[PDB]
Amino acid sequence: DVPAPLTNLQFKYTKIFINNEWHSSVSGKKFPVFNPATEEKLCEVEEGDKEDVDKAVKAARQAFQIGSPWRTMDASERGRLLNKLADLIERDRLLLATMEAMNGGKLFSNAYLMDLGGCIKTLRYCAGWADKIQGRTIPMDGNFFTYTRSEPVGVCGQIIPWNFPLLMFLWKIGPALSCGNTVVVKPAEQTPLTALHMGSLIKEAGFPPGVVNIVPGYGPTAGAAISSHMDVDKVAFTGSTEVGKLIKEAAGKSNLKRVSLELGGKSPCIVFADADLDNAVEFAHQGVFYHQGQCCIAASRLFVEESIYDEFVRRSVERAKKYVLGNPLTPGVSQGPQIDKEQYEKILDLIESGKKEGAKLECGGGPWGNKGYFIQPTVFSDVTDDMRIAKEEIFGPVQQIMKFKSLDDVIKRANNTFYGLSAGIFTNDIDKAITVSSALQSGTVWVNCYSVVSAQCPFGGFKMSGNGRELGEYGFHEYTEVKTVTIKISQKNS
Amino acid sequence: DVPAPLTNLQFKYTKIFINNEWHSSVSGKKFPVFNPATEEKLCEVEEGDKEDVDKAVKAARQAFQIGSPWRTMDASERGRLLNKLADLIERDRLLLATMEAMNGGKLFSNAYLMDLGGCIKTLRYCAGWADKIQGRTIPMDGNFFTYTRSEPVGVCGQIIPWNFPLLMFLWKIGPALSCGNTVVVKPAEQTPLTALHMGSLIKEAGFPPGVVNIVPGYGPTAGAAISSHMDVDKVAFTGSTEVGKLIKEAAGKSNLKRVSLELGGKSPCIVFADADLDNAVEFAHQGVFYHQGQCCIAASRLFVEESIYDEFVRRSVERAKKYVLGNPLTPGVSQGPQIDKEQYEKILDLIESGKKEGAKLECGGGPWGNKGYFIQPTVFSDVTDDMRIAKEEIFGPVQQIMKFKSLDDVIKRANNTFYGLSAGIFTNDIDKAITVSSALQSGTVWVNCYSVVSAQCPFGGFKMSGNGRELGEYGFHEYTEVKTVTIKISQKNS
Amino acid sequence: DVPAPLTNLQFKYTKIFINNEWHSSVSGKKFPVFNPATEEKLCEVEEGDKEDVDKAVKAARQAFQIGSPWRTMDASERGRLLNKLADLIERDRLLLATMEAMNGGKLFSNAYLMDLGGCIKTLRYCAGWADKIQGRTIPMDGNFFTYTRSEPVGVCGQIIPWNFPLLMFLWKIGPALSCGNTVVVKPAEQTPLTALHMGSLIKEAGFPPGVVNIVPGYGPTAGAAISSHMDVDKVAFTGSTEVGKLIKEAAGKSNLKRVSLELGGKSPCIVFADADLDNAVEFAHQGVFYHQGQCCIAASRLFVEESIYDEFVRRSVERAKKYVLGNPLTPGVSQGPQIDKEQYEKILDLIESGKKEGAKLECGGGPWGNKGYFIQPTVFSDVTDDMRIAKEEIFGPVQQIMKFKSLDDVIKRANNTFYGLSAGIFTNDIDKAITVSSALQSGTVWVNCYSVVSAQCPFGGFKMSGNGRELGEYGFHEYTEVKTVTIKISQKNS
Amino acid sequence: DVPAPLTNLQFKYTKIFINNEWHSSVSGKKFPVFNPATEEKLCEVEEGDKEDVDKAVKAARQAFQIGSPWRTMDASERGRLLNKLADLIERDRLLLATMEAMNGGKLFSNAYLMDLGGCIKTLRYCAGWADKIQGRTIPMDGNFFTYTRSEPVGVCGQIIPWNFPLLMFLWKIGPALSCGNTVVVKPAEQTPLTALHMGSLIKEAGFPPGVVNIVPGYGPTAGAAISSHMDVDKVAFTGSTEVGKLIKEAAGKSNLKRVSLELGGKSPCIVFADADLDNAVEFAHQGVFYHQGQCCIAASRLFVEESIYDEFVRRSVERAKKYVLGNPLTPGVSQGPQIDKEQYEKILDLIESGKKEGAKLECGGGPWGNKGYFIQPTVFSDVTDDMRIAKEEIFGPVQQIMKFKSLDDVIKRANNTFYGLSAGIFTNDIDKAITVSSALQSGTVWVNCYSVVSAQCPFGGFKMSGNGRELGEYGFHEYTEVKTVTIKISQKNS
Ligand SMILES: NC(=O)C1CC=CN([C@@H]2O[C@H](COP(=O)(O)OP(=O)(O)OC[C@H]3O[C@@H](n4cnc5c(N)ncnc54)[C@H](O)[C@@H]3O)[C@@H](O)[C@H]2O)C1
Ligand SMILES: [Mg+2]
Ligand SMILES: [Mg+2]
Ligand SMILES: [Mg+2]
Ligand SMILES: [Mg+2]
Repeated sequence: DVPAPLTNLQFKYTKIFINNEWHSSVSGKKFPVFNPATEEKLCEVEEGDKEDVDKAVKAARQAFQIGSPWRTMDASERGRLLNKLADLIERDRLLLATMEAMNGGKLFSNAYLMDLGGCIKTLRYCAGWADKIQGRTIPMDGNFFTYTRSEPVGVCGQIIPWNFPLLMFLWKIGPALSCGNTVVVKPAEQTPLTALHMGSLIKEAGFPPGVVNIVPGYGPTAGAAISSHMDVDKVAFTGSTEVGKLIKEAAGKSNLKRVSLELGGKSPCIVFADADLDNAVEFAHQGVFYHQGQCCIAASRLFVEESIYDEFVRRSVERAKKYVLGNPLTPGVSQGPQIDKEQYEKILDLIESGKKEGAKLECGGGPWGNKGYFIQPTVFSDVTDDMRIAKEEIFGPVQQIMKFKSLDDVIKRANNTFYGLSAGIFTNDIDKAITVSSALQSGTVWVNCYSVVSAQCPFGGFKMSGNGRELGEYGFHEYTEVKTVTIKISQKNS
Repeated sequence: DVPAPLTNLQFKYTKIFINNEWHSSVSGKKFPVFNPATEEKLCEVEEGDKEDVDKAVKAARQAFQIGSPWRTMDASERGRLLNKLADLIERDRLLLATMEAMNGGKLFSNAYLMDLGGCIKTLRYCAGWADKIQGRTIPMDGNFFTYTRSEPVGVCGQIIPWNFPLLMFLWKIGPALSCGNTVVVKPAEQTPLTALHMGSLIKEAGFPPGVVNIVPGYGPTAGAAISSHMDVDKVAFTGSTEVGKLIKEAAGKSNLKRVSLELGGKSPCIVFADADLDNAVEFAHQGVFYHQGQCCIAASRLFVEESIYDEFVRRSVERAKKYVLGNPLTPGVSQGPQIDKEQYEKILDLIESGKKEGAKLECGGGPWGNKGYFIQPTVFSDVTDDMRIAKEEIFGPVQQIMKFKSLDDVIKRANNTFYGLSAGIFTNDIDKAITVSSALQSGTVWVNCYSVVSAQCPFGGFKMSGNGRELGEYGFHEYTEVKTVTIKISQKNS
Repeated sequence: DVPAPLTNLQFKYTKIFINNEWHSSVSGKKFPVFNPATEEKLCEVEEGDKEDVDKAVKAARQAFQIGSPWRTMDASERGRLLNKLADLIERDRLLLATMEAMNGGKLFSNAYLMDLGGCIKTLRYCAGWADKIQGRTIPMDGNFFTYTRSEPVGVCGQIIPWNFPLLMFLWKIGPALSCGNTVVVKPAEQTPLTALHMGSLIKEAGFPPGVVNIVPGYGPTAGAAISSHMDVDKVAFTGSTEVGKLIKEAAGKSNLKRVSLELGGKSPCIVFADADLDNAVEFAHQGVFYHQGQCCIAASRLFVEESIYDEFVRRSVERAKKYVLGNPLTPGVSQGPQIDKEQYEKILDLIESGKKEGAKLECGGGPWGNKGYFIQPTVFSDVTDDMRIAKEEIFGPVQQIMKFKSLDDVIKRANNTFYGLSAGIFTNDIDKAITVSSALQSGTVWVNCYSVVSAQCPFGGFKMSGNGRELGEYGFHEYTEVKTVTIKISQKNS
Repeated sequence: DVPAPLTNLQFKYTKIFINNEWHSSVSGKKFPVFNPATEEKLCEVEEGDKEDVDKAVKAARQAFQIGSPWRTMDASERGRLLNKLADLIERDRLLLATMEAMNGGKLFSNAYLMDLGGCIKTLRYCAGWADKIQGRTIPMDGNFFTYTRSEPVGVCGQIIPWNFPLLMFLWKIGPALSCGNTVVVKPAEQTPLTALHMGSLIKEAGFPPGVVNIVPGYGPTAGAAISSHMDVDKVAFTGSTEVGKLIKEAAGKSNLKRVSLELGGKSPCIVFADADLDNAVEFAHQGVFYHQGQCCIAASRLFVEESIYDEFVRRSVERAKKYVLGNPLTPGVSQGPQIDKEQYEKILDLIESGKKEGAKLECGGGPWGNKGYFIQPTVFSDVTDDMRIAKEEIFGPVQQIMKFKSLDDVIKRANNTFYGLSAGIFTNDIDKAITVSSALQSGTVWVNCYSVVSAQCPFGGFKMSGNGRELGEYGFHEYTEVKTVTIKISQKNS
């Protein structure tokens, strides 16, 4: 069941979280946080900047010192702590989901069922890895005993976006902590509030001070202080390709910190004429429209084989007209607002470009309401590869439908992008399913489905969609630093 | 046995290698290659620059296309080809070792036994991995069949230094090819010649054209074209920390290419009073003086416990006086020249700083001879942490000896550097061996030995000594890109 | 803190557990269960035999059918269930520990702290593996896509002993269930009661009917019905070497079921003259005397280097005189009874053989009290290799101390047994620690400690001490059956 | 190209091979070895029995001692030796293929291309694993450093059949030697000769004496001495299910040696109405008729969906009539003899049972020729589940074709056997491919192909088709024994 959301939320956690204590910003500045459905201020939060980040990094470094409680505790106890944290998220699920919906413009039933469910599941999966991260014993040449230690990397700076604020917060801290790292988290300026609530739960669960620090504030201030910091070992970032470039450059200029990036996409969804059409229409539809289009994996180039194209367009348009826009806390609302004015204007501008460049506007194409950042769900057909709406990540409720005839051509077109996050293929042909998935330059390839993301699966981009993977076995190994130890012995035996 | 070296070598491979053919530079320019022991010109080599790199990257890209011979080939056949390459190195061992000694200022016996032995071993280890790089099947939530592919990354730019030219060439191409990548290699301008001879063996072994391309030339021209190229998927670099910063920055500013770096060090070697002194003196001595000090892992901060410090200094000084400097092809010579004038002047300047800053000059401390870049083997004692010779990588035959009293202090001092490549510990105490090795922020930690490097071990730096690991199981996972494929099914079963 | 135990326990779960329901035996027979400290009857339990086992195996088979709730549920949900079961064990910890102490003759504080703690920890570790058991994707020759599935093996018969009844019950069901198997458990006739209580918790936690079935009763009846059953896929057994032989033969004669055995030992503990003696005395002492000697790993051959032998004997004898025998529920009692009359007589007979064969009786050597199976802690010195007490597993509070002079000789003597479960080495010498541990033919080798067993470590025997490993990563892989699936495709790419 | 076979082979290796020397049998007895196509004696070979096995096991044990050349050798050197062995097989390919064809009744082109090709590939794959078999470092609870060693198991007895004599020899020794074991091999009495030639190549390649020992002779004499030996650590066996039962029983009764078995099959091949029929007919046909039906994986229950059954039968019968029987060295012959009289009579008897039990004889059904054990290729249709030819492994050129209507029923029928080695599915449906392959209780499941076996894949049976897997990563883990070493330390850090 989905309970009724709370209303009249009273805010409590508005400060910078360092060493399990709440701090005012060093400057004393605060910044306002808004509800994108109503444009009203929810509260004000302490504005972290470089001086706040430096305090947080000193805390994280101290907590990582050899002999500290976090370095010496059993790996199994790191697991127990993560599970305790998941129990507290379950206890606080209704508050968190309400908060996430209010601050994120996110449909409440989705926040409650999907986001919060994924948050719990992600932590449970992470908890289970803690005492199963292992090194090796290695049959090296000569009279030596050699082993490796899978150590934590150290102090990990973690910068996250506004589209799945709580889920992304846990995607970052879960694996990092499971592996024994300490962290400095920088939530999006738009969406700090669930992250700050999580500070109280981290303390309550019993994590040692300085293992998680949380610095709300802006990007080129707090975020950039993290990327350039000379005592941050690793930075992990989810957001725009443009900012990912700045982060990698900053890492280079400063201390060569390790870098992982998940960056967004222009993911192709390929529907062959032999596909189950009912299934493909719905998955491709949800695949681009989910959370008002504000998903890195959005199926924002829908390639449909010529013989089924007109029918696929007709059904896709029909499907896009079935939404009720409004406050995402209101029962019956099936589409909320975009996050803020910047994203709103970016989308409208891209919609305008589609009209100007000759795409066929099938429905929507304009704003809705007299408050909040609402945009009518929009479908364009007869989209061609050179159009802005075919090239640029829109991050709004805007679907592009394109035709193809040749298998070789559609693979080429699908791969002809600097992005590489995900892709979908719809076919009943075994050979196409395997060979087309092998040929697509995308990190995750769905076959006869879309948007299926689990904690057990590694997730991340090819090309400019990202560096590294998150979650799964592979993700974890990347919050470790490998040390080889080679001991001379009188005589080795096999 | 070590055969007599060749003399009066006739050079043959002096051109840019692309698509298994030999090309003049686009500009027509050539650059001279010298013998550092004699200062005489060995030959001229085509000067590759940006336009040559662009041809090479186009060739590597074409060779990496889906359906190409290199992509479709059995993994086991990639392994066979690598072993065939090692057989050809075996056949050409005397030529390659002679050429390496002449061009690199490297003691011929060492080039023949160690460098070329390591080249062969590295390739044999790589060849064995080719058909053992596997993905996973994953028991993800819901009715899906999910698996991963460990795909090659793609086109890999590989930039290498002058100290172990051939060995570094094969450390790069071996793992990359084992995993199915295609490569563009940029040898150091000082030492292109053994790499160019390898082009002929790569063609002879039967690698498809475009799988290995080799562009000799300079750093800020050919190297920088690779690091900034918009169609190179990954850059791997071994060299100076200064250039590694440029490489990472260039990767960020361009196409977000994956980056691995191995960058040199200021490696501490810690000798406790309970150590076997005979063993420790020799390992520490070789650990800093090997190849005229031109090793990334040089034991360039030797920390010796107070009660044994004077005796260790005395023994280390005695040991450093047993060298015959000269041409490294000449029987009886046990120390060759530094690679070139830049390095020579850098070393002399650091020696001068030691004298100025109050270190105790125990022996050497000046140049030798009237041709070639020779420096007397030099030992400083009473070295303190703030001295230039205690902080900066010297890369010359210059040993620093420092005293300590406290275990906690020597760990702190050992770790108090931006570097983290390697370290050594000498002790008879089991507890110190394990706990001190855990506490040291170094990628490889040797216990009662030093300089022990084998293809089976991962190798690389903590902190600003590097990103990523090379060789071993962990290294090979670095030349792959993980794809997750998730297929909808009617019902899953365990 | 250790709470006071319960007294006046009222028994509830006395029946055969099949399909989450409680059954009377098919014959109607019951068997008595006793307290070994008092010889009083605790209760009667339904006596399972072949006809009961057949019902249980049919239940387990049905629960394992393709499409069943247990085969289709998410692997992550198997994990959640195991953790829920651990939560219930925590809730019921005082009852279970009291029961275990009363039925097992086991010191209550140990039952509460060690056994029950290990039970919880084992389940938490198992839970975390459930959705991390993965297969492979394999770069096979030719145009094929090949993967493997790590399936459960199926119906697993699990026969367990009386010395750690609850812990062994969870060692068996934890990994089996984590991997997706169904099970038929046969607790020791001496000690069914905690296992039956666990049936109620299994039901309460929500495991589907037939996933765990529990058949109390005797060995050659219920146990042998399991080992010979034509529809049991795998049998796992912990107990005597003699019975392990019967189980493996039965598996051969019947349906070739998979077999794993942990079988007991005659584990050597080697103390070199360079060891920390205080540490070695206590670990070797606890290593043989723990739980009245009733541990598979008992350090029942203590080899002490000649120069420290007399002192080690003196201190070991002194240590063995510090026990208070009695009811293991009574505060202050530090040694409980042996499990039953058979074991009691076996021990006394072996003690008698040590006296007859010329070992030096240092202390104990006889029974104590006028009810319950109590034996004075006994130390023999001047033990030689041919003596019964040096060869045969005693499984009582009887320590054998033996001298050695030569390193080569002591390794030979240590290895000169058909057993191979565990061993200990006490030394301050790094080289001995590594090389002696490599040379000993034992499954687990402790260095400067003994009896250290964790869920993260694989555990089992060399030679006649066992087949396979339990727990750790390696243990789990053995509750799986590997299926290779190879699909023809038009063209493979790397 | 296939060269002409040799004729008039002169035999040289006819003795028992122990410690790299050739021994007469202890008894002095010899046994004759025949050509099954001509019934003529090729040569006589020393008849090994229990006393010969005992000499061989003593040699293998000595070679496995700590400090021996085989135990102390670098793992990478074991790999080099294996590759050298494969080089010698390459050199001796024509001799070995000719000898295999003559002794084994095997088509010469197949022996030269397939058997010998597979022999070489297997060894090359094995050689690559040698220095990549690794243990773990484990983050166990408490202040300990814990690691594991993946040790060899020890002395491995290896008993092999007559159908793929050389290939099975190398399937056994390759993985065992790669992992560092020593072996005692017992070739089938029908086919010792290629194995004895391998002894000469093992010595030539440079394997230390006692690492491979080879004892020709009979089963209940030499084989049973191995299975019951008190100093063989592991037995690996390929052959009849009946003998595998004896082997497992003997292991239980003696020393609890580890056991792996591959035992033959009654493998179902399921053709759905939506399959590519041309493809399915040929794969199913080869899948049962290959090597005169003498393959463990024979597709000996062909289930064809009702609507296509008559056409499939017609096409299968047409296909079975295209053979020329005769001497397998003769160009143009496409079917050779069965191995010996026992097999010949067993096949004829099963053919007779098919006729008696009402199966429809479509073609063949009787003997051919006046010398050698030839049977006409035989096809039965309208075969039902209860018939002897539907249940028992025939191991002759006899194809059974059965109809089905329901998916659920054909899975149930396919699984309704004690066997479980392999299966095939032919369909164009993605869902059926994945779900039906998940549901089939078979070790290898082929989709749209059959008989595809590669060194990179694990291979073995479910149920009474086997215990354990051979080859692939999983197989190699089967020739190791895991040791856990746990060292006390002052304080652990992550
Ligand atoms: N590929 C496959 O799986 C198959 C291959 C061959 C037949 N397969 C099946 O088995 C049947 C009989 O063939 P046989 O020839 O009798 O096999 P055996 O199993 O006897 O012979 C196999 C090996 O075991 C040795 N041996 C025999 N008796 C022994 C004993 N008591 N202790 C120890 N060892 C004994 C024997 O010397 C030979 O070395 C065939 O019709 C096939 O159905 C399947
Ligand atoms: Mg921005
Ligand atoms: Mg430079
Ligand atoms: Mg018994
Ligand atoms: Mg037989």
